[PDB]
Amino acid sequence: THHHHHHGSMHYKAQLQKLLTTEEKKILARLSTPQKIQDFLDTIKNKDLAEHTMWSPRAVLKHKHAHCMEGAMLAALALAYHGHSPLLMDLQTTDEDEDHVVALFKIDGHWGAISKTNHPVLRYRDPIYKSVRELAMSYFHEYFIWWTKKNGGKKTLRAYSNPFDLTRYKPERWVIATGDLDWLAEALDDSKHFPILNKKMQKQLRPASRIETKAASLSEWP
Amino acid sequence: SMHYKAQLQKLLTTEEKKILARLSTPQKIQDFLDTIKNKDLEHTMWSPRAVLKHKHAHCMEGAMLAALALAYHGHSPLLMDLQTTDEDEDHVVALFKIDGHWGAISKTNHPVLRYRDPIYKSVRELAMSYFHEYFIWWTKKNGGKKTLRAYSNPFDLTRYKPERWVIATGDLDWLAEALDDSKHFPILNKKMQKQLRPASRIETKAASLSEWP
Ligand SMILES: [Zn+2]
Ligand SMILES: [Zn+2]
Repeated sequence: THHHHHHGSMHYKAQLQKLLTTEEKKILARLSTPQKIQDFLDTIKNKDLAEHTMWSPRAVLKHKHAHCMEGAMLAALALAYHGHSPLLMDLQTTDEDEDHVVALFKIDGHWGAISKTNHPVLRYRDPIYKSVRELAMSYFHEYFIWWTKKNGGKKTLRAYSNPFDLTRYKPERWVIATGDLDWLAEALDDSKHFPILNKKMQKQLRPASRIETKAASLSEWP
Repeated sequence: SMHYKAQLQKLLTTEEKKILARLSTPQKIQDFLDTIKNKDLEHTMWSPRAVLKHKHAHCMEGAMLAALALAYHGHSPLLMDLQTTDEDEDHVVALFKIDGHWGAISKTNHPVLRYRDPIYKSVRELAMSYFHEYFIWWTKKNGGKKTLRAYSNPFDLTRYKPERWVIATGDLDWLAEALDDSKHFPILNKKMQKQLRPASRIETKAASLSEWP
């Protein structure tokens, strides 16, 4: 079976079709499973700033380059195109680290996540997680400072957002935007988050090992 | 707990007790296991005594020592089995709790299936934190296949006379077998298994890195 009953929106899909070129739609039509979407993001070059800005799905399809939220927004678009809600989840760190965004999806009542990253951490999640919490917690141990010895190995994840439904915005605002979508990032950051720790628990945390920081440092793209 | 500790003290040498006395937090225990050389197996199943003597351990050997150290400071000596398909080997950790939250001490040579901080609200939640990083990384044949299938209830070693495992000179294969036979909870059904996606090449490369050469 492949169908489009994932509680997205026929009306919403119609609005998307009005905005997209034939080429864009032909691509999105092929990306009919979460797995196919992740496979597609694997062929996109991970970004650098070798401007460096928060591109729309349109820009990403044109230039075949993406950082995490650019990847997740394209994924959410592709999920919506096949009848899922376009859902983002923010993973919120201390100010020592950058947040990471994934695109949530469900298959047979279980949560998965599509993720664009250059490192072997914060990757795709299979639809096997019984709750958003359970999925989010599967990231905690592998979210740490690996790029400097300053707080080397410190675990930096502090909270996860409720699923963030992009349906609330006019699709023009993000799908095909030419501006900076920093307002969208900001709206995500400002949405309901659930803390993972209290102060006591934070004091318990143990740094990741040297082998872990070395492993995390590996790069998919030069 | 106090009674159990007393029984352990009867069995242990002064040197062994001096070591266990130092390992007074789960974090200190993990730090200690980090100084023990990881194995690379003919196969063994050494007691905590043997492990302290030879300073060498595979995963269950590490977890049994951890459980001992936890018990010496009044925690239950709990193991959790992580059970894979036939394509992979199981992994064992020592569970612990601090302020109502589960953590895990783990002995491994690779940057996966590591220590877990006491932040997980249930055994299930902790176990699920291992799923994505349990995969075939050593061959191209089913490269990246995710192999974890079930986790055990906490396995309390209190059910056995401590003589039987703490200081045993025999093979503790019976203990491994008892663990493997205890209540397990499946993570997938057949439908979910069909959804699984292989880990990426970058992930298998990362998993292949070694702490001990
Ligand atoms: Zn479709
Ligand atoms: Zn954020």
